[PDB]
Formats: sequence, structure tokens, C-alpha cells
Amino acid sequence: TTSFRDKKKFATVHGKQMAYIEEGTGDPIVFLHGNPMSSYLWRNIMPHLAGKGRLIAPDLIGMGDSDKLDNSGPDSYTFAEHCTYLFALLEQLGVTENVTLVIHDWGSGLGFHWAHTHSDAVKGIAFMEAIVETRESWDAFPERAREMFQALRSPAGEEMVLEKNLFVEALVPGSILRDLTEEEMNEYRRPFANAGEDRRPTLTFPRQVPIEGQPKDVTELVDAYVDWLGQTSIPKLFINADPGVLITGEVRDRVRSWPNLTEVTVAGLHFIQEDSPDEIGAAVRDWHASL
Ligand SMILES: [Cl-]
Repeated sequence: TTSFRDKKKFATVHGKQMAYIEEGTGDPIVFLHGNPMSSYLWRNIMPHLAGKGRLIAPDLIGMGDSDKLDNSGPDSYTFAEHCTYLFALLEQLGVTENVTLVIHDWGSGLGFHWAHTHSDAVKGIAFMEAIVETRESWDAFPERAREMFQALRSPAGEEMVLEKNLFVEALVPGSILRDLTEEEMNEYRRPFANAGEDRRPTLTFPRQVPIEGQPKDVTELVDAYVDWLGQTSIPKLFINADPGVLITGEVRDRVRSWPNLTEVTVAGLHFIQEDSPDEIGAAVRDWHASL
């Protein structure tokens, strides 16, 4: 049988190898994962778009089968650095026009920021469990994740992630309704199997979430793209999750005010691709076909 790792192509980006799935021809349909996942997150959704365009699912730097950075430490794998690598990869792959984005979690921070700064290049944005606000208070943070994220953002974070791999080992199964199979879980573990800095991307990401204005750079760029999303006529497909995690309550009401928006609801907590892949794939296919 052909494994997932086996299907990947590779590009040299600032001297580092970045892995990605690419299949088909036509305008790009770009699938962006977040933390602590990889292109594997899209494996059951991509077949619903087969023959509809050029499907591209990159592994972010330090994740999936992409290279790890050199002398990784607490300043490594920030949002800015992820932009540097991903945006360069996208340019190298000729993702420049008529782009459909299918985005989740930190992949949505990256994708929304890309769309905002390449606003004439975008055919449509499908998003789910996405970065769609900055939080003025920890009170606004998801109840089920607050203790975990407060501890990750503290000095405790290195031991929790670099040693104990808790983003993978606790947050992943906690954020899926079903149980992943052993094979599926082992594929998420694989890029992070080695203790130490190999796991750093999964710790810098929670430290980059904009809460009480910190970090400042991420807060500003998210605020900027959220303002723009409330105005732009670019078609939007909001895949709402029931119950969801990141997009719930008041946040969800605000998303529903965005222009040119189609909404579908599917079962899921946060990694909803694992609970409702066929519902998500069919929704993306049908919406993309209507554009
Ligand atoms: Cl995170």
C-alpha cells in the first residue's frame, strides 16, 4: 500500500525542504493545516475536489515532512517565520491567481493574511475552526482549553511540549469526537516523535495566539484581516462546527455578518476534518462549483 508520506513532493524554500501534496491541473485549491497537524489532516477531504482544480496541501515549516529549522529555540516558528516559508513556497508553486483557500486553525491565520495581502488573487475562502478574532481577555478563550493554554504560554510550556508532547498527545484526541485509529494517530505523532526541538512548532503556535494584545504583531495583522473580511466581497464558505471550539457563541454571530457568506454546519469540536470529512468535502465541492 502507498503511504501518505510517499505521495509528497518537495520544494527548496530558503534552503529548507518543504513537503506538499499536489494533484491535478487548473486553478489552485490550497488546503492549509494548523497546529499540531500536517497535510494529512486534509486526506479525506481532498478526494471530494478531485478533478476540480490543482489541489495543493503544504506541510508548514517544521511540520509534516517539511524540514526542521536550524538551532531551533523559543524564538523559532513564529507566525512571521511561517509566513516567510509558506508564502515563498506558494510563489514557487505559481499560486498567484484565481486561488481557492480551504483553511483551518493557524492555517487560517496564514491563509486569511495571505488573502488580505493578495486580495485580487482570491477566488474564494472556505474556513473552519479559524482565527477570526483577537481576544481582549482570557475570559473570551475556550473554556475547555484555558488551563492548558495558560500553562503553555508560561515557562512550563517547554516541559509540556518538548518533553511530554502534550499538544499532540492530549490536545489532539481532546479535540475530536471520535477516536483516531492507531495508524492515523501515529501519522500525527510522526513529525514530533523525537523529544526536544522537533516539537517546538507545536509550542510557539500557542504562544502566538493573540490574547490581551500579545503578541502585538499577530494581534495587529489579525485585527486588520478581520476588518477586511467584514467588507470584501470574496465568496466565503463558513463551515460551522457543532459544538465547535474556536468559533462559538458571540464569535460565531460576528462571522455570520460577513459578506457573501455561505454557512454549513457539521459535527465536530476543533479538528473537525476527522469527524465530518465527507460533509466538509461535499460542502466545499458544491460551493466551489457555484463560484
Ligand atoms: Cl495553537
